[PDB]
Amino acid sequence: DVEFDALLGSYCNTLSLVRFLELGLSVACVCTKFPELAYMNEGRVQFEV
Amino acid sequence: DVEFDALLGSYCNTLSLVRFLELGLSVACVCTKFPELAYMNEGRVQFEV
Repeated sequence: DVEFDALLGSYCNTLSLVRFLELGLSVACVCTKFPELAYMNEGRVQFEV
Repeated sequence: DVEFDALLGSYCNTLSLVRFLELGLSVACVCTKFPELAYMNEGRVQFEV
């Protein structure tokens, strides 16, 4: 008697790595970085109109 | 501790300089200027028909 079992393939998934500036939405942003943001209580943005 | 910063990604548009001779309406005028109008009493314009 000859009998056996088998694995006939193992299939996986790859996560799509999405960057934000690669999107078409990024016109509504001005993506500038605070190196310090955790240290801030009140922030105001002042500009001349 | 009050930190003063300035962006480098975005700049304002404060003034919107509109000139009257940029408009389409400036056909309907004859824009000739005096540098002396306040010194003038009744000025007159003639027509011969």
